[PDB]
Amino acid sequence: GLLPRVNGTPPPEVPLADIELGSLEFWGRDDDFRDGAFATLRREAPISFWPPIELAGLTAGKGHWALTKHDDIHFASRHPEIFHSSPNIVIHDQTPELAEYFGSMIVLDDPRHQRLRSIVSRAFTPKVVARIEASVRERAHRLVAAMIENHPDGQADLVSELAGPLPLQIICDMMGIPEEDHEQIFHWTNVILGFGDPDLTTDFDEFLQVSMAIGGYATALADDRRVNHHGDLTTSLVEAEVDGERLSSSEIAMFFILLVVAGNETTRNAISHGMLALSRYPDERAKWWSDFDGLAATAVEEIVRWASPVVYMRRTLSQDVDLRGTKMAAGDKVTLWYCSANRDEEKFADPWTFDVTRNPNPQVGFGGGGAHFCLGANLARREIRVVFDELRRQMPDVVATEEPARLLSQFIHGIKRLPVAWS
Ligand code: HEM
Ligand SMILES: CC(=O)OC/C=C(\C)CC/C=C(\C)CCC=C(C)C
Ligand SMILES: [N+]
Repeated sequence: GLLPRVNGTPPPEVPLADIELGSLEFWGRDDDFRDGAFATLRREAPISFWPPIELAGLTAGKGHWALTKHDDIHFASRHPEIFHSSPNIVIHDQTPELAEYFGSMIVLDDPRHQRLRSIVSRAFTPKVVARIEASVRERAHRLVAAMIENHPDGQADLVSELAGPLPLQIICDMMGIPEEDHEQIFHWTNVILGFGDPDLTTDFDEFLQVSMAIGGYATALADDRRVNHHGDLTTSLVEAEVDGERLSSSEIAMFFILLVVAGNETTRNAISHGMLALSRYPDERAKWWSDFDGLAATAVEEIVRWASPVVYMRRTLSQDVDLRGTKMAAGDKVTLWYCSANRDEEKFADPWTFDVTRNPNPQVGFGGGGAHFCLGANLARREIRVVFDELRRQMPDVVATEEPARLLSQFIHGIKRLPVAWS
């Protein structure tokens, strides 16, 4: 990066009185402050109740109980009957009438959840998976090679040229989406991901129109595969069946919309954060680059722990709960701070060390476990592995050259711009 930081440096002590999770100012602070704040919560107030971020002039919603300890987050995850994912998994849903439209299975509880997830899982047939794995390698290889051909100067923004496009190109390939439609899908996806960001001034009207357009695209794509079988995920989604239940084109479209967010910005930020850490801790980059295949599993897992691309997921209590002697009421919101669990001193030795050999690594960046456990976790690990493999092969000395431009977000640990250079 630019800022010298010794591997293993703990975050500053942040006094409890200085932590305001309900403050947009809090989420704009650097990671050192945020990590130190969650370190304080874990030690002094591991379960605590916060108001949601108020966007002045817009409805804010009711507050939430922050779970900051790995054990609590794991417990909440493994009890979806108490900690519901319906109505939604963000602190405050700005379009609650569209919660299932954008959320597909992630906003569902059982039995609806298990039915949808089972049928979707069935669609990942060996032939479809093999195509996905080939796509991961091909797209990573192509995007890194193109970075080189597009930048004779040896510098680029990792996010725009690689971390951003790779996950979405992979989702497009698995849905069987023609190369010519990539620009449209990219534009729609970026408007959706960009909505609400201070700098991307997209209005709600454009956001809705884009949201319906990409849904209509996906329904049309699904409908085409009902007549024209192909070896893509879309066809296997239309053909998959569990206990006689099949997916409508509308349900497939909502799952696609989930993927272009949940399968996309997450992996993007894992990659960018992994690049930043491998840049800040060059001994870890040397270790991995010296034994790439042998260390890939622990290196990737450590990148996910380190990045925690999903900062939190929200649950809603169906029943009163008591735990760490803290009474939480039925109907209360609960938030699972993976960013905090992934630094929990009770679970990880040397939590502040980015260690590509880390083992064990019970990181919950894909969630605490249980029913909603990241459907694409293995795909994400593969994308991470392969993209760093292609960087190792084509530009082994690539390094971040500047601190990243951070996404202002409570939900996504986002990097907007990560300058890199290579020789
Ligand atoms: C580094 C990248 C990723 C991270 C950190 C991440 C994280 C997560 C998290 C935290 C959840 C909620 C887990 C829970 O509530 O217990 C989730 C769900 C999900 N993810 Fe991922 N994810 C990533 C990549 C992907 C990819 C590549 C896919 C592509 C298939 C994907 C598909 C999904 C789906 C479909 C769900 C909802 C599963 C359900 O509700 O049952 N994810 N992800
Ligand atoms: C702004 C936007 O993204 O679309 C509207 C979505 C809303 C208002 C709810 C947001 C929740 C999701 C999109 C599920 C995403 C899951 C992961 C990233 C892991
Ligand atoms: N604030």
